Amino acid sequence: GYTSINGKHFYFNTDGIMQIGVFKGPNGFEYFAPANTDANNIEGQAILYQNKFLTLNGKKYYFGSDSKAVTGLRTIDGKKYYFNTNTAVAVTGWQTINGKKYYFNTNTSIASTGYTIISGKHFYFNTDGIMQIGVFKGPDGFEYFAPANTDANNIEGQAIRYQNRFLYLHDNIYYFGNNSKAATGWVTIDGNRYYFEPNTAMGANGYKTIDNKNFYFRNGLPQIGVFKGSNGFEYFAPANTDANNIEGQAIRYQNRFLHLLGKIYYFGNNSKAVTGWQTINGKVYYFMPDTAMAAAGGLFEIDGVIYFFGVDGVKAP
Repeated sequence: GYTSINGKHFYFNTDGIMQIGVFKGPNGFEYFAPANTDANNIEGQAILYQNKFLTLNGKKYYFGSDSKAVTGLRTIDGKKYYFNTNTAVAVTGWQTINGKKYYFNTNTSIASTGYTIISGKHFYFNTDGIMQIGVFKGPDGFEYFAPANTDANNIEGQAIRYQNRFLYLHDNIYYFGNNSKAATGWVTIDGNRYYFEPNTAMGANGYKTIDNKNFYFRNGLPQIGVFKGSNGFEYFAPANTDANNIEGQAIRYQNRFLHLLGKIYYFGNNSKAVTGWQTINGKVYYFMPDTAMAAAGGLFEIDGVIYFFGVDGVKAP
């Protein structure tokens, strides 16, 4: 093979016959440049191919900074290239590399990415080209790209007909319609108005504001209780409670109590629930920092010292 004899570059095949072109070595594939090419080089010698682009009667490859034959998955000038990593020809198509199933276009040798329809089956890939298991956006909506053998069992990475049922994956919550596609926005599913991230079908969790109105969701659904906000603790009430709001819609609620489901709170003028020791009506209350829920029903340890409260939360001294 790459056997230098008398200060040259002698390459021989399996039976040992001279070779002409670009052949493999301890450094890599090098061009046996004719005479002359660089610094008066001999015939069939390899020396310098510094930072250019090579072609050999059909095959091609890109060269990098170190003058040596660079190979692998690349992204030069915003352009991705993948020429045979350890050979002169080309390797594309599915390639399970270290657990990750990458795919490479058989035409342009570029790591196909995003919602791509391969062989009549549309998979999904991130910007790194890695196979992204999960629920991602398509021209027709969000398709669940499930593991191997699922719905009328399939292959790992192929969307499946996932109809009229919720997806838990895992903390993430979704819901698919009849069209097998995920739901987005405000969706009454079995009587219950949900809301799904238009950007990721993610059933919304946490504090939210939509069309000038605040809601505190959890698992797609707006929640009913006193939860924290951008301005502190607000009451996210049922529909109709005040100014005919909708369920779990924060509401103006100033200077007054509310008994909500075996918990109790105080709201002030601003319409936020209070926190820490507080004397209302000449009755001492302590409402938890992180809950606003009054301490009641009994013994509570507060700042290292324990207090007994009544069912109504008033500290019995």
